[PDB]
This record gives sequence, structure tokens and C-alpha cells, in this order.
Amino acid sequence: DHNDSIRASYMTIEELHDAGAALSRDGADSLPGFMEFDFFERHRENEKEILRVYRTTAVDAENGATITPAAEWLLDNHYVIEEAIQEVRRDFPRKFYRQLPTMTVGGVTIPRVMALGWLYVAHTHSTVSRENMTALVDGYQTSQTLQIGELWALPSIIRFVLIENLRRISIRVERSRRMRQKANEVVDEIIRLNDAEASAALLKQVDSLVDDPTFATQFLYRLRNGSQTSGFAVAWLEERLHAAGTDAENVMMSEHNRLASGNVTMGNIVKSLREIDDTEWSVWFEEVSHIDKVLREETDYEILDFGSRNTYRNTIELLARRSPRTEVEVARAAVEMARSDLPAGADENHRVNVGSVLVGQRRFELEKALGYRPLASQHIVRSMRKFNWLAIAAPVLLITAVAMLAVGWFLAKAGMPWYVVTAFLLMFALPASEGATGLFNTLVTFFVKPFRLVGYEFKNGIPEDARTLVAVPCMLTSRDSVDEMMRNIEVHYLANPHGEIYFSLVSDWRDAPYEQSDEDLEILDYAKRELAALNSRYAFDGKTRFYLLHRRRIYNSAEECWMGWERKRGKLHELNMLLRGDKDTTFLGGSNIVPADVKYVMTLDADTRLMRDAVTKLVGKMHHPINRPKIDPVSGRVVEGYGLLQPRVTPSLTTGKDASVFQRVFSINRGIDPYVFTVSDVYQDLTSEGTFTGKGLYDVDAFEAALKGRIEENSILSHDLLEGSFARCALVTDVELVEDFPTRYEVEVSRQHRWARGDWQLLPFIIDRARGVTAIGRWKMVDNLRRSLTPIAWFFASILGWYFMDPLGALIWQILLIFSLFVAPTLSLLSGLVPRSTDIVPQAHFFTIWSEIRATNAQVALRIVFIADAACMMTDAIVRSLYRLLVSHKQGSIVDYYRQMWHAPVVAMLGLLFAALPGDNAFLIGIPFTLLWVLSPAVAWYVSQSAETEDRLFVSEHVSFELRKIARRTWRYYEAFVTPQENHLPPDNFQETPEPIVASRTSPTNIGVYLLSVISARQFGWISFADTLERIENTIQTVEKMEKHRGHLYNWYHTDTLQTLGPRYVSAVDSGNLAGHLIAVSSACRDWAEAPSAHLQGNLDGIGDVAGILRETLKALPDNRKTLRPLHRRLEERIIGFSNALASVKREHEFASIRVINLAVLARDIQKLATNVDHEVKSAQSAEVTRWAQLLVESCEAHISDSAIDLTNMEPLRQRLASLRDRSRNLAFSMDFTFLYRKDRRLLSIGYRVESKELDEACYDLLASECRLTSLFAIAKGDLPTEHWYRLGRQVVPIGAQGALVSWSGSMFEYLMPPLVMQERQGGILNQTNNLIVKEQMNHGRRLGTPWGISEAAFNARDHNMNYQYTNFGVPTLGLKRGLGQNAVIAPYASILASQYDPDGALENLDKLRKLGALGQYGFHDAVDFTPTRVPDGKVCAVVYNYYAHHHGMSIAAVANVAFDGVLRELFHSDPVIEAAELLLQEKAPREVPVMSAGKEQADLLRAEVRSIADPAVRDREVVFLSNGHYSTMLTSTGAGYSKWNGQAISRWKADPTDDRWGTFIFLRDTTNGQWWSATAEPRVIEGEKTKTIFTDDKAEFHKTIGDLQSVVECIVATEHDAEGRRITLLNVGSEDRYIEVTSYMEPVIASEDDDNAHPLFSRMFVQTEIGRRGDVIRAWRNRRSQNEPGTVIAHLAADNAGPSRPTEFETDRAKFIGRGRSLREAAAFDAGATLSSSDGFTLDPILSLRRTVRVPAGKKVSVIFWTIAAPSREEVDKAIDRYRHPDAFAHELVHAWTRTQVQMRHVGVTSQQAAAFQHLGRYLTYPDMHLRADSETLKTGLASQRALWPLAISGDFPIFSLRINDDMDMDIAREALSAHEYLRSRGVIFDLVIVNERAASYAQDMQHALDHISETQRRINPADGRPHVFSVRRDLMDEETWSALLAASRVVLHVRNGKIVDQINRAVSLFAASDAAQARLPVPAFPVAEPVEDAGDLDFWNGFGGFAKNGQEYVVRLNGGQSTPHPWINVISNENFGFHISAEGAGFS
Repeated sequence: DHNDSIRASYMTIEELHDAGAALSRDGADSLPGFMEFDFFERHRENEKEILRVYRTTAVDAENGATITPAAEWLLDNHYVIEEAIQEVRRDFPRKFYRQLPTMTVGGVTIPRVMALGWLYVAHTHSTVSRENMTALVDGYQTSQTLQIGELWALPSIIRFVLIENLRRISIRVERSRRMRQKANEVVDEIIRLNDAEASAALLKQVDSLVDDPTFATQFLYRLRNGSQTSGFAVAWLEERLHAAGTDAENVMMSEHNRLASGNVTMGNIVKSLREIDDTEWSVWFEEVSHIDKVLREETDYEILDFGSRNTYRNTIELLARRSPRTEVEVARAAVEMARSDLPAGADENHRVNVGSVLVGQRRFELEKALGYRPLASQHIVRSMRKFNWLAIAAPVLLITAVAMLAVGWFLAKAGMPWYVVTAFLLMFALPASEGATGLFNTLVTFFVKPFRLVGYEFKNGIPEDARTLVAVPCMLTSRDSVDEMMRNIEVHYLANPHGEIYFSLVSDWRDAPYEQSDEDLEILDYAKRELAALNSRYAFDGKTRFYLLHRRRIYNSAEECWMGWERKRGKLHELNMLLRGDKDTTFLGGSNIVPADVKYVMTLDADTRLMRDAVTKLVGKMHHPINRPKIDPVSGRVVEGYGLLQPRVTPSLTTGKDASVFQRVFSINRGIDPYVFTVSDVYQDLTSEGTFTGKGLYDVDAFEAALKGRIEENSILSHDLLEGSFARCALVTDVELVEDFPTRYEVEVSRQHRWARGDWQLLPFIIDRARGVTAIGRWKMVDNLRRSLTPIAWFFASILGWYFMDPLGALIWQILLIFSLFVAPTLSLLSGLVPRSTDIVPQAHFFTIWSEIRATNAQVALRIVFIADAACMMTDAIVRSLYRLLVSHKQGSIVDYYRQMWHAPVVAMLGLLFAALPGDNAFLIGIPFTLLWVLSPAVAWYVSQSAETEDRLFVSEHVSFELRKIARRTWRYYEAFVTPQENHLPPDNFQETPEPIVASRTSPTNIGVYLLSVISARQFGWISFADTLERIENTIQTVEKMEKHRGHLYNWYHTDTLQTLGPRYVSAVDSGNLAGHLIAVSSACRDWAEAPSAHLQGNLDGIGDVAGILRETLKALPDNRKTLRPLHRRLEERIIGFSNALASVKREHEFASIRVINLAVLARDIQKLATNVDHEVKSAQSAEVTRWAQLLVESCEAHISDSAIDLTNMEPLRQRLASLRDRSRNLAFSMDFTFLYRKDRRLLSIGYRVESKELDEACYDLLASECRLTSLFAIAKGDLPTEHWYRLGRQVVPIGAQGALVSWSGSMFEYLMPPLVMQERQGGILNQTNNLIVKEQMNHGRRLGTPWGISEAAFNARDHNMNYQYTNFGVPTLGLKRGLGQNAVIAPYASILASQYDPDGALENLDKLRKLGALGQYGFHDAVDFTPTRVPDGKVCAVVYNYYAHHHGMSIAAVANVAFDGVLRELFHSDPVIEAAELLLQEKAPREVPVMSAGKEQADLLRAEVRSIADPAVRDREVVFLSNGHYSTMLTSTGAGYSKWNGQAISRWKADPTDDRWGTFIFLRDTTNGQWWSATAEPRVIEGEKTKTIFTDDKAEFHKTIGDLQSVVECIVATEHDAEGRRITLLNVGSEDRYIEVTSYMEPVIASEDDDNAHPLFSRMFVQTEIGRRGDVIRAWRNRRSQNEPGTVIAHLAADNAGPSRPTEFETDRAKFIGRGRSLREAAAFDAGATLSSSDGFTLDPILSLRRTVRVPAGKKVSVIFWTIAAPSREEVDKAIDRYRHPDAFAHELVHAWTRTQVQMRHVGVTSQQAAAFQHLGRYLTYPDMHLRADSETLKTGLASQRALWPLAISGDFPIFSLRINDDMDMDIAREALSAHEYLRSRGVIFDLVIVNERAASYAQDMQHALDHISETQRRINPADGRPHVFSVRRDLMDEETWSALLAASRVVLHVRNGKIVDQINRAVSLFAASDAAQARLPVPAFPVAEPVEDAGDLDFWNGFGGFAKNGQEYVVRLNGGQSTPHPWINVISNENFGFHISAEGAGFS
């Protein structure tokens, strides 16, 4: 527990309290870690070291090194750390750190908060929790107070301490890992040298790094528990550790802690950082602060909204800092003075208004009373405010004047006789004035902070006494816009439903010379009925929320005719009268009802869209007593308070589906910016009075009085500024109203004309000082006038400039004028670029400058080219507005624009002609400007054209045609796999290769996407109207019958029973997706029912698409039969004629219904011809032509059926549609998202579990996901607060020159799922993220080379019950997951999804994919796998044969959005609930995003292991195990091995390490030459033989090269037939024919191994072999002895190939094959004769051998495949022999072998490298080569017998793999050992896994409990395996002798601490690798044959071999060399207790 971290044990609670209390009174002393440092340098060093060891661990670990669990928390979770590095150093500027009071512990000046935070982390082991923090805080505050600003800094200080701790721990663990690998290397070098002469030198070298305990810990574990061990180095280490008093057990125990403490502390640090990032530090500060204990009582502080409370605290803190008073007493004094204020209020009867003293009107009084010293900034701001409007006028005037003098002095060198001076100065003033205004605005916004109002927080809605109504002024000069205006009203209501707010409506029927023609009464009645329906639909607790008001129109004069006393101003004034009680109004009876009193009225407009809860903030700000108007009785000008509140207006991104080039030029800022809260304004921060623009809340009484007392008449459009002047308006700049902008230039001209008219109708208000006008109002009017006169001023200045002087140096003057206009925007551009004078150093925040530079250049260009037109319009406007009130008079093309304006070109030509004649030196500068000015109409037309945003894509016609054909091809899935079998629901997927099986499960997502696809299909024109209604009704009825839990569904379901598969798990994602799709369905049904009169004819393009698909299907027909192509060309001409007929129908516009009959006739003809073709051609591809013809004629019939609607009695269908819409909407809204809401960390739960009724554990925290759609729906429904949307996501990864979003496993099913329903506009973050990720996916695809489109899909990997599995994928750049760059799987549907942003590239990618095998019947397949570990043989790709349902749904929906201009996005957004929250998306991207930390792509993909062995004879033996579960075999590198079948063996084999020449073999003898050799590399091997063995999975391929004749063999076990296949392949290169013959040899036995090795004579006797007809197969079995023998007949099949028929020979007698005295190396069957006399029957020595002489040509190859079949019954091999007698038969088996071995390796959690390691372990386990066993001294003093049976271990059929476990935090090596045991059991290796525990009696009980729990998965009774061979012994329970016996008796012993499995086995092979090389190539010395034997005398019975030596006392046997007796003639020579017998030629036994 030491490490280098900060450990101070536990403290729990009630000890932290008094700990902090002691720290406050008598603290200091010391701290656990802690040292003298500087904050900033230490933080930078922390970041540097953490980056160092993050990159080090990244470049390691993946290299194949074991990684500690402590380092996992640093690799897998690094992003939380990277934001934790920020915030700190972002929340601590230099000036703020120096404000914290210092504590000075131990002579080190440390701020008090730092020390208080050091104790919290130390005493809690870096575990942060809210309650412990509160306990520590209040315990510390028992005596000493914490100032505001300190109490804010605790979370950041805690983050700093945590990151310091993590840095220390990470450095230590990295160093320990490096020391561990150094120790491994050093001890390996020691063990590699046997001599002790160099070991001492190496230890002396390493002595510098032995003191550290992380080094000697592995050294001892690798030397004490090893194979060759030590005894010189161990003694040296023991001596060193015993010196200096350390011993060795102390170091042994130290690593049990430290390491575990490191892991625990890293985990705690990660959890605490996450928790600090999770909780909200507003309620915590509200509760733990003492200053809020003062204000939460006795004053209205607890309900003032967060911003106002924060401003109060800031003012209090500022007062306390710059004054001799502290915070508590200053708050007390403020409370006392506010009390002394006396309430004097209606509602303000209780509590205390403390606001009128901090930010109110009496702030200066307390400020002066308390001795506050103001800042210089405050002094200058107060002075400027005191100088009223002069403070804004003086600097602008001074800047203009200095511009005048500069330009006058620099340009007075050419005549200019004192009169040109005045004209040029006055004309240049206006651009100079704009420049001065921009400069002043920039200075003010850079220096003066913005000003915020104070208001209530109506958390329960707007109360009584604050009743408001929203009165949108509207017009009724329309027919069907009433529905639109109503919809606007529901949206406005849904923006904030809670409260006492009403939504009225005021209307009029434009102007008319008459009074009332009684012609719009029907319009009025329709509107009233609609509004009555609206009130009935929305009325809770008996409240009428909607009202309609109308005005009767009164004659005033001409022009306006009859529109009442005045315009909209008169309407508002009449409304003000009628609200307060006035009966003699000008309104209509029946529409003059208003909600009683109503105190505040909001105006709003038709297109201005409100934000959520945007009016409650304004009502509160107006209602608060500080902001209430007072109305001076001296004059009605509203001295203090405010009369009107005008919120700021934010332009929207795009105007729905219209986004002109004009929009992206004259509105630079677009969309909402969530980061900014207030915007600095120049007028409001200095004069405290803004401008009213006609939209904003106002008090009724004050406004009514101040306006009825002042204005007489003459108000048209300039009124708003006038009311803002008489009353006192204000800009809140906190609540914002999103407004649209006109895309065309026609509207802007009208708007500018109206503004000019208004501004120029108010001249006497400025000229006259009488009447009533505020001082600031006049200046505002003058500013408006100068801004209006700028264009004409620029015009006149330019024309007179190039006319009067006409000089040669007018270029400098012109560029000066252009420079002014360029400069004016650039100040605002640069205002947000300065980093506050380089205070701190952030991360790579990008630049993003070129974009707005180009935008400003375009803006200046459009301005400079429209000056002429704008000036002319402004001239006519000014002269009109002057002649009035002075004289008191009272869609198109370029040609359309040119005839409309027609003034700019003619005026420019007039000026150019007038100024071209005089001077003759200004044409060079006059020509270009006039040239651009006359080409004005073209620019206006170009900018008025609507561009492509995201829907209106330029897809031409062929691309959309191909996409529609793909969609129609993939809709076959829904056409086929949806049946009315109580199903009406799509199945999940569909297998087709392992026999087509259809799934029976369905999720809500599948239902939603299927319904959306049905709507899209009806939109395309594929099915009739009745079919769509039937399908939707059936699906909705089935869904209503479905089981539900508070509205939601249970994720998985059954398709036939409608029951749940497993636990009823409610999923948040699926419910949200289904509800979002149901809303779109309801909207579609509404749209279809609102007009079922023209929505029936259809598109008549589905019939075109199916015809095109048929034409494309026809081309895939190899029509080359005897008839050539008569019918093919006939049907081709028929189909082209049909397409011509359809086109002829289509160009016709009347849509005659009789032509569809002709189309149907042609369809019938084509179908008949296709059927005729199919009757004679039975190809499997022509069925597709048949099906597509049938579908074509179904489409024709469907359109005919649609064309037969009566269209008179359309009522029943309308009723059905209305009921269906209502049911869909109710089903969607019934879902309740309340209980899933986690009100502790916000967010949402993953789902709900009906068992034990608990929420899930994780949450969703990323913006780019489907949780985006779910959260949007939940927010719109109103079941979550708005802040949840802003809480999640928003992370940026820089790709290219910009940055996209960030997602878990950044695939595309989650970036592009929501845009199927949701709308994304041009300027938002989401669409640019989509474009960037499409580009990045393209980059990934091209860098890998394979086609792009990575996403979630089924990859090529099956299992038990083969179903291809299913998992997530993505790109490594956008993923935040380790493992995304190792798969590289491509899914076709991702390309279709990506077509909504780039259809061309998607089509090209799909065309590339179609050239592969990735297009089945039901559209595209699911995925194509490119990972080399999951790709067979030499194939390059790997297609997956699946058809997932929602994948096809997404494909169809995306194609529908692309082709039909995004209909689905418009359906979802037409619902008022969704339209209310649509404005939430926006989110203008901030252009300052921080950048996160970072042929390798093709190398990171997973690669298989292929073990290649150069020369098997002279290298260590390697084996491979191949089995199909029942037939298990082994093959060594030299070719030896055995074969087993259900335990009992087949081929005789013995484990002889030196000989190793057992098993089956293939011998090749040349006939002409006579030399014979082996196809393997062991029995014969002759000179040459560049041999090579390649072991892998499946196959064991043996190579050989003998003198220009190659011969490669392949040995594989078959599938589902229990056979083993050996294939030989002879390659000839030279130009000659070789005549060789292939021999097979295998000795059979059918017994359970032990019975075979016991008495070989029984086994060899009881075997009958025979051969039957067609003699290429030999059958053998055992004769029936007892009724308990399985029998198990076997056979050996020759299975020839590549040649004619030749006779073969067989031999089943080993006496006549080996030869009675020889061995297999020198067998007698390969002599120069005696060729296999073919003895058969009950041979006493049975073998199986087959020989076929082949003839290899010169250059070609032959092949012979020997099969070894084993079957239970005799009649079963015939079903296997005939399956293998056929030719080929080796392909089509290979693929099953690969699939089954991959399934086996997947069913157990093993990897190919783990498979290789486990096969090495099996090699060490079966053969008696013991190189991983115990030490020599550990085996000499151990290995007793009659033991290991007390541990209930048989130890008879048990090699016993032990595994000593003494670590107890890893517990992972045990799982690897168990998995290896299971895998080797599956492969046919039997052994025991003894897990020895070596602990004391402290944690042994828990260790054995956990071991039993983790091993019970295989300790249970396994059928036919009988107790499974898994053990867990206890060292403490058994004595020492049994433990020693167990450790000595285990063949292979591995310790668990000193290495890891598959890392110790692989390292043991390298250390035991590397003289026997010259004896391998000599072959053998032929054979010996002597010349008989001479039959001499002196022998009685002289046979051919020997006879008696007379007297019968001896038997002399005489032999030559090499000869032998027929059998061993032995002689037993024994005694009572010993004996031996010796043969005649030499032997021995004893």
C-alpha cells in the first residue's frame, strides 16, 4: 500500500468532520504526499508524463505483451482523463489563483483550498462522493468560513490532486513493467548458459537494478519454480536480500500489496473523475455555503432563477473583496438596508427585496456607505453613463473628423478649389461613420461586460396576477392558410404549455374600397369552427386557451381604404382598450372575448418561432419589482423600470427546404449558440435603453397610458421605435427568437423600402425639439438615417470622384473606398479571435478563418455590385416619403428581373457617359465598375435560385433510376417474409446456406422501420392504396394485441405466439425508435386522409422499375442452345416495346385509364413468353425471370385496381384513415419515459427489468447516436427536462481541416439513423459531421483498398446452431474503442445509408460490391468479410448470406428520402409536438473546437497463424491435432502419428521419443530407377529433399522436392462421415515422363489402447480383413468374441484420380511386407520383386496396404487420395465409401472442415495463437519429452508412489497438468487453463488439470469457493468423457509428502505469477530449441543377403537352420549375417526368484 501514491488509510464519516474541524483551528503540521511546487509547471509536467505513458502503453500491449489491470484503466479509459486535464488550467487563470488565501503548511505557501483538498483525497483513497464532500466542508466550516470563489474551486482542486496521484501511480506501474521484462530477459540469459563462469559477470552487470523489489520478485519466481533451475544465482540473490536486513519473504509479501493497491487506486481515481464530471455543482454550492444560509431565509433569494442568484453572489463578493468588510457581514448589511427600504408592494408583502440594494437603484448608497473603492473600469463606465447619449456620439464624431482631416490632407494635391473639399468630405462621412460605429462597438464589447436583467423562476408556470396572452397579428386574405396559422398556434402553445398564458388571434381581410361585402363570412365561419375544434382538443380543467379576434374595418381615406383607424398599431391600441374594459370598440360580436384582466401582452409574429419556455422568462423579468415601470406623474416617459422587453433575434439555419445563395451571404451568423448566454450591446450597456422591433412583451397599463397621451396620428411602419422611445424598452439578449430570412432578393428590396419609408416619415420628430422625444431616440433616428443614406452617399462620392478631377490617380481613392467597406465587417470578425491577450495555452483549437473571410469577401462583392440598384430604390423611397408630409399629397426569370428594376444599368450607363467625355483619364477605372454594375440582373437571378441543402440532391435520372431499382429489389424481403399467420411482423433475419431457416423474433425497431418502409413503398408506387391500408391496419392491430409495460414493449418477441423470449427487458432505444416512426406514420395517415381525391392515381414508376429489373435480369442468361436466341430476342423486343408503351403513357398528361389496360395486356404477353422460355429451359436463373415477370404483372393489376375507385362515396375510407391515425398517435404517445429517467446523474437508463423492478446500470452520453432520436422524442413529449439534450455528447475529433462528432464505435448506423426521420439543416453541426464521416469512411476504404461502408453487421463466423453471429464495428478514428481496427468488415446497407449525402459515390461503391457475390434474391446480403482470419483458401473476400429486416428497412427508407426529396423527414416534422422541439437541433457549430489526442491500417487486421517448419528431421518435433469431435488424429512434423475414434484407437502407435516411426505412411518407388523414398520426412528420406512442413488449422501440408519431381501431401479429417483424407500430389517440371508407384501402409487395431499394449497377440489375432468386388478398398474388423464389443468396422479407400484404369495390388500380412528380420526403414516389399502376393483373410499380423502405379506427364500433375473410414456398423461404411469413391470429393469437404474447425475454435474462447500454444502444450503432454517438468533436485527427493490417490486422482490415464496459484488477483490464468483443457479434450487429448492452491488459512476458504464456482462449468458429470478430470487441491490440508509427490509426478508444471499461459509455453519452446545434422541425409545402408548356410556334420536333426549337438544336451543354431530364424527360438533360464530368456539370433528379457 506504499507505491508512490497518497495513502492515509480510511477515515469513513464522522471522522472527516472533526478532521476538518481540527484543520481549521490547528492544522498544518504536514500532509501525506505534498512537496514545494508551482501549480502551472506541475500541471504541464503531469500532462506531459501522462501522454508519455499513454503512448508507451499504446505502442506496447498491442505488440503482444501482458498488460496489468492497472494500465487497463489508462488505455481503455483515457478520454475522461483528457477532459480532466482541461477545465483545470481553464478554471485557473493567473489572477484567480493569486486570490485564494494561503495556508503556509510547513513553510510552503499553499492556498487553503489546496490543503483542504489534499486531505480529502488522502483520507478517502481517491474516492469522491457528494455526501463525504459535504461532511468535510461543514466540518471545516464549523470554525473558519470559506469565501465564495474558494467554495467554487473545490471540484477543480480535487481534479488537480487526482490527476497528480494518477501521474505518480502510472509512472510507477510503467517502471515496474519495464523492470519485470528486464528480469525475464536476464534470468533467461542465465538459464541459457549452463556454465557459472558468465552468470557471475551478468549478475554483476545487473546488480545496479536489484534493489528495486519489482525486479527480484520475478527473478525468484522464475528461478525457484522452473525446469533447469539454478543454485548459483539463487544463492547470490538470497545473500543480497539477506544483507541490509530485507530477507526474501518481506519482498514476497510487498508485491501482494502495492500491485493490488495500484489497481484499486487507479479504479477509484477513474470512478471519482467520472462522478465529478457527472454531478451538478450548483445544488451542492447552494447547500454547503454559509452565505446562502443567510439569504435562503428572510428574503426572496431561493426563487430568482440561477443567473440572478449568481449575479447577486458576484456583486456581494466584489463588494466584500474591495472593502474592509467580509462576506457574511456585507450580506447582513445588504439585508438590513433592504429591510429599511420598506416593502411598499402588492405581492411583495412578506420576505425582503434584497435586489434593490445590490443591483437595484440604491446600489450606490450601500456602496458609498461601506467604503467600497470603485475600479477604474467602473469609474469610466459610470462617467460614460452619466454623459448619456453624448458618450456614444462624441467618439464616433471624433473618428469621423479625423478621417475627414486625413483624407483631406492626403488628397488635396489636384486642384479642388475649396468647394470640392466640402462635397467629398460630406459624402465620405457616411462610410466613415459606419467604420466609427464598428470600432466603437468592438471597443465596448471588448471592455464593458454585458448587462443582464433579474427575474423570477416560474418553476410551476406563470401564476395569477401575471396573466399574459400572445396576440399574433395575422391576415385572412387566403383560402387554406387558416390551417397553417392554426398549426402555428398549436406550436406556440406547445412551446410552453404550463401556466396562465393564453394565445389569441387578430385578423382582418386586407383593404377594400367598400365597408363589408359579406363575402368572407364563410371564411370567418370556417376559422371559428377550426378554432372551436382546437379549443375542444386542448382544454384541461375547463380552460379555453385559444381565442380569435377580428376587426370590422372603418373608412379613413384612400390607399388603405377600410382598415380601421390605423394599421397594426391601431389594432394593438384597440386590443389594449378591450382588455381593460371597453365596449364601444371596433371588433366583431362573437369574436370579442378576452381573458378577464391580463397584465402583460406579447406580440410575436407569424414566422418568428419561439424557444421552449421562452416567455416564462420574460414574464418573470417583467414581474420582478426591480424591473417594474413607475411612470413619472410629471411626464409619461417611464423614468425607472421598463415598459417593453425586446428579446434578441437569431436567424435560422435554412428556410425549410429553401436555401438560396443569397442566404449564405447576407446572414453570416445562423443558428443558436448554446455556449453564449448574453451578447454585449453598445447602446444597452451605456444608455440602458434598447430598440423595439415590434416583437416583445410589455406592460399593458403603462404602455397604454404613455401612448394614448402622446401620439395623435400619422403612424404607418415607424411606430415601433416611437413606442420604444415613449416607453422604456430593453434588450434582454438572454431569450432569443429564431426568425427566418427571405431567400429571394425581391423581398429584401421591399423590406428595405418599408424601413426607409418609416425612417423618413419621422423628420419633424427630430427637427422639432417640442412635442415629446427622448434624447437617445433622436440619436437612434439619426443613426438610422445615416445607415439609410450610406448607399446614395457612396454612389455620389464615386461618380463625382471620377467626374470632377478625372485624374490618373483615382485608383488609390477607389481602393480606399473599397477598403472601408471591406474593413467594416472585419472588426466584428476579429472580435472573436483574440485569446484575451494570450492568457493561457489551450489545446489545438483550430483556426477556421478562411470560411468567414470568404463569406465577408462575398458579402462585400454583392454589396459593391448592388450599390447602384439599392441607391436608386432608396432615392425613390426618400423622394416619395418627402413629397408625402412635405407637399402633403396623402417568380420570374432573368428577363423578369431586368424589366422589374431596369434602373441600375441605365443609371450606370448615364453616369459613365457623363464622366467619360471630360478629362479623358478615368475610363480605365470607370469601365470595370460600370461593367459589373450593368450585369446586375444576372447576379440577382443567380443568387435568388435555391441551392442544394441536404434533400434536393443533384441525382440526375440514371442514379435515381439505379437506386429505385435497388430499393425494389430489396423490397422482395418484405413482400415474401410477411404472412397473415397471426404474424403481420417481419422476422429478424434469414439464413440460406445451412438450409433456409427463418427467424421468429422481432424488436420494436423492426416494426417501426417496416411500417416506415411500407409508407415509402406506397410513396414509390409499388402497391395499390388498399394494400397499404390493409398492411398498416394488420400491423397496428398486431401491435395493439402485443404485451406492454406502461406503454413500452419488451424488446424481443415471438412472431407466431406474441410472447417474450427471455426476461421482459424494456429497452429505451427501441421504444424511442418505434415511437418516432409511429409519429411519422400518423402524420402520413393524416396527410392521406385530408385529401383522398388526388392521392390515388399514383406515380406509375414502380411499373417502370420492375420492368427495368426484368430487363437487367434478362442479360444474365447464357442463351447458347440449339435454337440460338429466337425467344430471347423475341422477349427482349417485347420488353423494350413495353417500356416504350409505358413511356408513351407517362408523357401523356391526361392519364387515360384505358392505357393501363394495354399495359396489362403487354404484361400478360411478356409473362406468357417467359413461362414458355421456362418450360424448355430449366436453369435455376430463369426462375428469377419468371418471378420478375409475375411481379410486373402484379404491379399492373395493382395500378388497375387503384384506377377503379368510385371517388364519389369516399367517406368509409376517410373514417378508416382517421381512426387509424388516432390509434397510431395514441399508441405512440402512450409510451411513458418517466420511470427510465435517472434523476441523480440525469441521462437515461439503458432499460428496465421487470424482475426485482430496477433500472439498468449504464447510461447514454454521446450526441451522435440513436439516443439522439430517443431523447428528442422524449423532450418533445414533455417527459424530460430540456437540459438532458445539452448534457450528452459534443466531442470533436479533428479529421482533415475540420472536426466531426465522436461516438462509441463510430460506425454509420448511428450517425445516419436519425436523419431518416429527423431533419438536418445546412449550418448545423450534424450535417457537416455526416459529410465529414462519409469522407472519412471513403478514406478508410481507399487506404485499406476494400470498398468502404463499415458498420454493424453479421460477420463471417458461425457457431452451434449456425447463425453467423452479430456484432458492432466501426472506424478507429471515430470510435473510442480498442479493437475497431482489427476487423474491417464491410456491410452494403451502409452505402445506401450514405447515399443521402453523396449518391454518386454510394452508387459507385454498390457497383463495385455487386461484382462480388453480394447480391442475393432479397436484395443485398448482410456483409462481406475481409478479415484474413475469417477468409478461406486463396479467396479474397467472404460473403455473409443473411438478410436482416431493419437493415432492409433502413435501405428502403434512405432510398425513398434520396429519390423523393426526403418525404420521411417532412412527415416526422409536420407533427406539432415534434415541430415545437425541432428548433432545439440548430446549434451553429462553434469554429473553435478543441482537438483530442491521437501502411499500418492493413497490418492491424487480425491475421491467422500458420506454423511453418523448415527441416522437420533436424529440428524439434512439432505435432498438430485434428478432430471432428469423434475421429481424432495426430501428426508430427516428420509425418508420424495415430488415429482415434471414440476412445478406441485405429492405427497402432507408441510414444517412443527416439524412434518415432509409428503410424500410417505413403511410400513412392520409382520403377525404372528402382530407388524408393517416403512422402513424409522420417522413414526413408534420401539425398536431396528440400522438405518443408506447414502446420495450420484443418490441414497438415507436407512438402518435398526430389530431383525435379515435387510431391506435396495433405492430411485432413473429414466431416459427418468419420474419415481421414490423405491427398498426394505429384508435380513434374522436367520434359520427361516419370513412372512411379504410390504405396500406402497402415497397421490397424480396434481396441482401447491399453488392451492393445497389454497382450499384442490377442489384438493381432482377433482382426479379420477382407477385400471384395471392385478391389480398391480393404475392410477390416474384429471377429465377434462377446456381446459387448462395438465392432467398429473400418476401411481403407484408394480413391484414384487423374488417369485411366490400371490394376492395383494389396497386402494384408506384415510378415510378407516387413520380412521377418527387417524394419520399416528397410522393409522387404521394396526389393526388386515379390510385389504383394495379396494374402487375405485371418492373417495373424494384419496391415492395410494399397499400391497404384501412376504415370506423371511432363508438366502436369496427378493425385491419389487415401481415405481411412471408421464406422459403427458395416452397412454404414457403404454410405461413406460411395460418398468418397466419387471423383473430386476432396473439395466440398475442405470447406466443411474449415467451417467446423472455426466453429469449434469459436465455441471455446480461444484464438489461433492460443491454439498454437495449446498444441505445443499437447506436444509436451503426450510425448515423454519432459522439458517443462520440475527441477532435477525437486524430482530426485520426490516422486513417490501409492500417493496422489488420497487426492482422488487416478494418475493412471493422466499426464497431470498442474498449475500453482498463489496470486489471487489475476484469477484469469485459471480460466485460460480450463479453456485449454476443454479445447484439448475436444481435440482428443485426455489429461488432468490440477489447480494447486498454495496459501495460508486466511483467504484459502474464499479462494476454494471461487475456484469451485469457476470450475463447476466442467466439474459436472460430462456424458461419455466418468468423473471429469478437473481438480483443485489444497496445500494446507494435505501433508508435505503428498504435495511433493504431486509436484514431481506432473509431466508439465507451470506457476501462475511468473508468466502467463500461451506466453510461458511459447517461451519454453524458444529456450529449449537449438549437432544431429550429418546423420539425417545418409538414408540407410540398403539390406544384407548372404549365401544360405553350409549343412555340415555334427548335428542330429540338421534342418535349414540348426540341430541337436548330440546327447540332446545342446541345440546349436548356425546362421549367417542378416539371416534369421522363422520365429525367435528362445531359451528360458530362470530360478526361484529371477529369470531371463534369450533368442537364437540375439534378444533379451528379464
